[PDB]
Amino acid sequence: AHHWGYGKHNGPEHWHKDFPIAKGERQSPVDIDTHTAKYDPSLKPLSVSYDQATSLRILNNGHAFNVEFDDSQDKAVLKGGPLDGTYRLIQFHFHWGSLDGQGSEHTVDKKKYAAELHLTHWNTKYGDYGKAVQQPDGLAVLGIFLKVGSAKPGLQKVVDVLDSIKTKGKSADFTNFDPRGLLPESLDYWTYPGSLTTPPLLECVTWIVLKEPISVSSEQVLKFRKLNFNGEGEPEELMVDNWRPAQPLKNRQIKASFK
Ligand SMILES: NS(=O)(=O)c1nc2ccccc2s1
Ligand SMILES: NS(=O)(=O)c1nc2ccccc2s1
Ligand SMILES: [Zn+2]
Repeated sequence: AHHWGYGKHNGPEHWHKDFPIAKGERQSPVDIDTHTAKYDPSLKPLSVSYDQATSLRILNNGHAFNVEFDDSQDKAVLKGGPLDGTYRLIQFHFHWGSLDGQGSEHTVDKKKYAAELHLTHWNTKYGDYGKAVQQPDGLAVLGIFLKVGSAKPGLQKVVDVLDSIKTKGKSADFTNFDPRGLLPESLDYWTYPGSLTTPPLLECVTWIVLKEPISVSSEQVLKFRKLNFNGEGEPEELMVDNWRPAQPLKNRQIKASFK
């Protein structure tokens, strides 16, 4: 069974042994070289339609925590931008560091942010998520950088429930959470074709990475770092540095929605 992680013996540099696509042609994350990314006037504004989002549950899955949504019909969806069709929000999660100077998966001119939020959506033309991940245009992940400064008010409900899901396999009710409270002001973005950043590392993602980071407080991110990778009663391994480093860009272009 799966025994990959972010530890000293099963981290990203080992993943290729069980998931050979780890060395593939469209792996994520990547460094976004802002001077090489080209403005594409053909890109549209993103349409983030989360007014009818139905959050359900929050789960510590042993590598991050997922806030899960009802994706049994079109409620919270992502459209426009580089996308054709409609992508349904299934979950969001974060990647973060042991200290503020690392944690993001994507980097910007080699800068690492303290954390990165991933809002994961699947293309409804494929009927279910499991079918969508088998397709090159199956998923759209909206990535948002976190820097440490002022608190993010809309994040606080998330951080206050974390004490109740400290260890792997724990979950809690998490209804009526509004993910619009996690967005920055601007929806300017970069986009490129990539992959899932944890196993199975499938090359099924259109990445949309917002240029504007959100600000969270030191106290908020410190609470992320109190989570555990381990299960209940097991030796404590703090859930920190659950990020994959930048992968080779290979034959890919990163496009900018903005001049
Ligand atoms: N999936 S993996 O990163 O290749 C992996 N690494 C390790 C290390 C020790 C025991 C089992 C596994 S499975
Ligand atoms: N970190 S991510 O690319 O957004 C992502 N990776 C995976 C892997 C397995 C299942 C869901 C997701 S969502
Ligand atoms: Zn992620």
